Amino acid sequence: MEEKIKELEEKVEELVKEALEKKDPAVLKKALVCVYEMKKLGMPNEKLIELLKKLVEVLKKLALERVDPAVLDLALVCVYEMKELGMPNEELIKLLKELVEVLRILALINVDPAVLDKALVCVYLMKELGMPNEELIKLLEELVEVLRILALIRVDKRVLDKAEVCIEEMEELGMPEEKIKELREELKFVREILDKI
Amino acid sequence: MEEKIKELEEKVEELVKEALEKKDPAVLKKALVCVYEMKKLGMPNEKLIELLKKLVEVLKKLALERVDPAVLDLALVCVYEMKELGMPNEELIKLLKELVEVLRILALINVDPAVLDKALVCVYLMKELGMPNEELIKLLEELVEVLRILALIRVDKRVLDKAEVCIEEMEELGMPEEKIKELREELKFVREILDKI
Amino acid sequence: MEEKIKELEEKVEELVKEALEKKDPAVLKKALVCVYEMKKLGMPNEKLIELLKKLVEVLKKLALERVDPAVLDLALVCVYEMKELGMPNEELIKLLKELVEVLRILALINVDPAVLDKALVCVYLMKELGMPNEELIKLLEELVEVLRILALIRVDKRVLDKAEVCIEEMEELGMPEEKIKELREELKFVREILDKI
Amino acid sequence: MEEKIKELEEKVEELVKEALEKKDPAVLKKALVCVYEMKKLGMPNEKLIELLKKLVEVLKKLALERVDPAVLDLALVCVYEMKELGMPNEELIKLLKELVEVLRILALINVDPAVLDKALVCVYLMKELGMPNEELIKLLEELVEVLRILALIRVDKRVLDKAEVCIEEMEELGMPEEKIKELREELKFVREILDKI
Amino acid sequence: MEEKIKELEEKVEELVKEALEKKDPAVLKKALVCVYEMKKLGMPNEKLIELLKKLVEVLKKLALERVDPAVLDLALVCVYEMKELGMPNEELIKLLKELVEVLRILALINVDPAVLDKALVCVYLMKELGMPNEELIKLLEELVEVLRILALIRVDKRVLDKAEVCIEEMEELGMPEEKIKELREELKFVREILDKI
Amino acid sequence: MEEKIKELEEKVEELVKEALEKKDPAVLKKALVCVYEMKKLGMPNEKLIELLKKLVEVLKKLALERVDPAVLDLALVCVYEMKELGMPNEELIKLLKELVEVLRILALINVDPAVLDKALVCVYLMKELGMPNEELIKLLEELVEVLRILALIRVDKRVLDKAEVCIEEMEELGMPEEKIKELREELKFVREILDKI
Repeated sequence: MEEKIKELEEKVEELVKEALEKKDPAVLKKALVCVYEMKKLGMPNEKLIELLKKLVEVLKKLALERVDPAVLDLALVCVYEMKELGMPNEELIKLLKELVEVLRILALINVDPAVLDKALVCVYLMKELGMPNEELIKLLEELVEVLRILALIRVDKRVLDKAEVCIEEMEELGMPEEKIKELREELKFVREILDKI
Repeated sequence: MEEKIKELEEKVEELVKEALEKKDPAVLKKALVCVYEMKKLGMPNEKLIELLKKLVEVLKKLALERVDPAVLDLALVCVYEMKELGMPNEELIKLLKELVEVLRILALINVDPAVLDKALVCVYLMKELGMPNEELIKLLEELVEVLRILALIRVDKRVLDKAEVCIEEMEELGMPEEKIKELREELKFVREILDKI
Repeated sequence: MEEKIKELEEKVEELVKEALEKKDPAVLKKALVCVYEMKKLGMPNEKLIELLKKLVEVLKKLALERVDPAVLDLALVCVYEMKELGMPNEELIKLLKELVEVLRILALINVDPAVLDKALVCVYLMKELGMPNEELIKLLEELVEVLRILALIRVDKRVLDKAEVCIEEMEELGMPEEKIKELREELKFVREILDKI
Repeated sequence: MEEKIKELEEKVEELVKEALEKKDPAVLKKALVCVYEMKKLGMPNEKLIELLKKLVEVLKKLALERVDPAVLDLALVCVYEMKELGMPNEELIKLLKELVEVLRILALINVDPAVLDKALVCVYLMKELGMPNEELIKLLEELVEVLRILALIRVDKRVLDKAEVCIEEMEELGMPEEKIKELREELKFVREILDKI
Repeated sequence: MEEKIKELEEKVEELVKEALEKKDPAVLKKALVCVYEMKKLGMPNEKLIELLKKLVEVLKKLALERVDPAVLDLALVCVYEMKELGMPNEELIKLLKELVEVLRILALINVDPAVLDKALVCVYLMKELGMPNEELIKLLEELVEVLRILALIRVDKRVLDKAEVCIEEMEELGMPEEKIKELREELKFVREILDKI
Repeated sequence: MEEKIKELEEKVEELVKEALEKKDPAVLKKALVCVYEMKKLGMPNEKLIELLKKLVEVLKKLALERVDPAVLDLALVCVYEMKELGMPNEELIKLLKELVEVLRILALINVDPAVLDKALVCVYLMKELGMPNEELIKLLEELVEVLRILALIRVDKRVLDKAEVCIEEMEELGMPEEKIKELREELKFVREILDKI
């Protein structure tokens, strides 16, 4: 067995090197096939976690350097693979904070609200795993920001309701109602412009 | 007769050797046409079964080494051809276990729930052919898992209802009610997340 | 006159030789135009029937060596041309029995139920022309087989209703009710699986 | 003036020779643009009629030698241009018989019922201009045949209703009622088949 | 500043000479951008009207020498630009007569009614700018002609109602009622044929 | 830190230099990624505002020299980046006047009503930032003009309703009614033309 495992690590290594030059996730799909083969053979769970890291920490670069959200969907399923292998909860929370930030930047520059839905499900996953409350308030305020901006750049009334649901999450978590009211006013102001269109 | 049969075997052989380098099921389609011609020519039923194994096995490799679902549809047909030629029930249950265990990995890595329906069809086929109750529950737990994951990776409420249906098949198959309620609570949690959207 | 007739036979045979190498029906479409021109010139009706055979018996080979079913639509039209020219009803039934077989192999290998409707139309045309009942039972049984298999590969409830209609044709031919009940049981079993989906 | 007129005739000639080698109506669209300039320059109306004839009698060759219907739409336009220029009624009736007599063979070989509507329009145009009554009935019987054949090759009930309306034109034009009942029986037979589908 | 002004005239010249040989309007879009820059630089209004004439009198020639309608949309815009800069009403009416004629020819040679709406808009614009009722009637009779022809060639009931509205404009402009009755009879004859569809 | 900041400034400016020659926004998207990296590295706010200016003042020239509107969407995002980053309100009003003054040309030369919505939201942003009444009213008259022109160049009722809403913004913001009544009469004339269609 261990010969194949080393050869599959070599495939993952060769494919990382090639993928960074080709800028395409298909090269890393082959690498995940090899990761799942190593898992099927049986391998140290920590080595499988670090192999998964050695892909997540390359998928970000690929997703940025060729602006594309779909590359991150493959990354997200590998986060649940590290969950199932027993990566520590603090490390999951670290990784998820980090991936939320590449969604946040990519959703802005590509001008697309649908990509933010990944961020919302990741924020609820960190609510499940127990990230500190002020840090949820931060990512919800931030994602309310990118929803607000995209609702102005592209005309669609629905985008503001998602932000209002995220305001109710900050209300449910507890925050000074002065901030809540400020945010509400901004969203209803943007609605009063989209009402015209 | 026998010369055409041998020349059709030689065609299957060379088409297989081409297909693995070419990476396309279009090559294997002509090989399967030639398998049907050898059926019409009355080649021995066991030889057809073995040639069909020596296409199912190549379809698995092709489907993995360039990821899409469609290649497997030929394998699903060829399983019923082996049923009809009289391959033993134990060998059908073997290949159906094995092929479900390629649907599962490809559904994850390509991020698509639609392929999972074929796995459910194959589960009910192994129910028809008499797989043991625990082993049916095992694939139903697994496919409930890949449904749960794709219901988180993309927003669509319907995916969880198919999972709920499959939990009720494990209930029909006598799974412990404590495990049923654990699984249910997870799916209702994912529905409460999708209710936001 | 006869110079144009020979030149059209030359066009037909040289385009046949070309088409087999190029693998496309568009080469034969020009030959079929040249066949209609030979009809317009009053070429003997038997010579025209034989020229139509010399296309039908090449259309099937093209339609196997590449898998697309649209090539057969010319064959179907040319069967009615031989009907109009007065080819014997027994020989129509022979050509139709032959053509119905290529429809089966493309339905299966292309994994597509929509082509089978053409087989149902041809079964009813042999009902019109007077095939012996037990041979309709064969084709009807076998076609409900391909319908049953594609209802498992491709998930759509409607396919089984065509199969029920074709069981009612076997019941209209008076086939023993033991077979009807077996076929029905297998179909409501497949419906009960598709009811899940 | 006459220099431009002759250079436009030369353009028509050069474009006709080019079109027949290139096999594309866009070369002839250019020639018709030039004919419309020659028409605005007020050259002899009979020369314009013969120039339009020398495009109609090349559009048909193009439309056969590669099969698509849209080439004929130019021809049908130029028929009304020749009507307006005052071409004798028997030439219109002759050319329109000829175009009906290309719509048939192209509608058959492309297996497309939708083109036949242009034929029915040209039938009613020859009803306006007058034709010997049995010749309308011949073209209506023929088009009722291509409608019947395409109602078998394409599964769609609607095609038989157009044919029924056309039978009622043969009824209005007074072919004997036994022949009408033969046509009707054949069409309700095809409807009883398409009722299954 | 005058250096940029003459350089923008030279850019118009260069891009015109390129466009007219290359045959694509995208080259003239840049020349118009340079015209709008010269307007912003306060180039004299009559020079700008002549520069605009020196593009309209090339858009038409491009739009004939390869046949598509969209090239004329620029010209329709630039006419209102010339209106704003103070082109004489007689120059507008002349030029709009000229452009309406290229819509009329292009609507025949390419089998499409949708372009004729732009001609109807220009008719109402010359109604606003004060063309005589008799000349409006001339264009309305012509556009009723091309509507009638396309209604027959490429069957759709709806096209004919626009022509009825345009007959009511000739009635409003004042036309001898026997002519209105002739046109109505021809148009209802065309509807009675479009009932056979 | 400062080495990465200088390298990111160099990576911006060298992509900008080639973006102008290549003529595509995908080059500048990578430069804007590197701008967000320089904010992440804490480069001083006034240098980041300068870089955002340097980028916007190249986005416009690209969006003119190739005529498509989507390039401006980045510019709108970077304007809100400068808002948040703390560029003074009067020079936001300057940049927003300047950017509206490319939409107003690009909407005409590549005929499209839909882009004007991006201008209307920027007008209401300059309302929020407090540009003077008569300067908004000028842009609203101008955009009511481009809405008027496109409502004539292509048929759609809705374009006039946006313009009516915008005229009522001028009534709210304060302008005498003779302008309102003139504008209304013109828009009602365009509705009366579109009522024909």
